[PDB]
Amino acid sequence: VDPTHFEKRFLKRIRDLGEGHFGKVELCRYDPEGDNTGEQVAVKSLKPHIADLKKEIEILRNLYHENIVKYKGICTGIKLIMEFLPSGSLKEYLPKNKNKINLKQQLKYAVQICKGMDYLGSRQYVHRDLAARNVLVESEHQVKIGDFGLTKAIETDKEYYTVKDDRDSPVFWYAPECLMQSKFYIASDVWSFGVTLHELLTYCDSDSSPMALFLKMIGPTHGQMTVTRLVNTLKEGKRLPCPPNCPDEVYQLMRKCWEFQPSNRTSFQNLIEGFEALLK
Ligand SMILES: COc1cc2[nH]ncc2cc1-c1[nH]ncc1NC(=O)c1cnn2cccnc12
Repeated sequence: VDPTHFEKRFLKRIRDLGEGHFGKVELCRYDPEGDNTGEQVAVKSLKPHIADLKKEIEILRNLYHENIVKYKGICTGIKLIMEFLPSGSLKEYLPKNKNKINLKQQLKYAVQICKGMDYLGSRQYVHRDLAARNVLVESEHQVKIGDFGLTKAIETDKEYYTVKDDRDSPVFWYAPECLMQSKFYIASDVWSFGVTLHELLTYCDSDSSPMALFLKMIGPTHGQMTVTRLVNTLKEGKRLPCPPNCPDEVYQLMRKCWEFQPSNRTSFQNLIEGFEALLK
């Protein structure tokens, strides 16, 4: 018996956790005894991309970090089995838990996301989808990167992966090089982290989301010209505003994520040092 091979007949669906465009995550109980005593697991499957899910499974199987969701196995068509984190995504958790989470805890979550991302970068991978909706809450003290659906390998001595299909792109979290040439560097993930940090600091408020704020900056009636207008505004040096009640020193670290050139752009190691200095 392979402990990473889950039989479909014992995988009992409890409820949906969330869904994207092509995939969904469900809470299941892996119950081989048939008495509802088995382990609860999160199960990722595609909506009725198969090649892309198989590649994602192999990436997650080889990632081992305290701030990266734990791979548990597969159910072979294929389903990805992972550990279940009851508090859900940061996007759902933060609006309901503002009383429990203060600035100090937000900065500790920030460090933890940087550590998981720095580990991913060390394994030569680029995430391409770093947003609060992809960060999971293990407890009020810990977060983990919880999805690798768009993750791609960066070639040795190369700075980037060349994206062919831009159709599932979160453009309001994307660096200018991603928008203009679909060039994905580890530096492009640092840009997206800065956007995720803005979300975390606003408690993932929908009205102050990166999409809502950029649309107010560029105008919301540009239709197919929207990304072009977003590129123009970023070239002008305009950036997302400072979250209410966010100290200028934290906003300054955020601004360093948004240096136009993917060179004036810092590393995750550099950001960790910044946040730790603010925590002491
Ligand atoms: C990262 O969250 C998601 C990832 C996705 N991919 N496709 C759909 C999709 C949906 C979610 C999602 N949207 N709202 C909550 C969640 N996820 C969880 O509650 C969850 C708990 N443990 N767990 C383990 C692995 C992945 N997800 C989880």
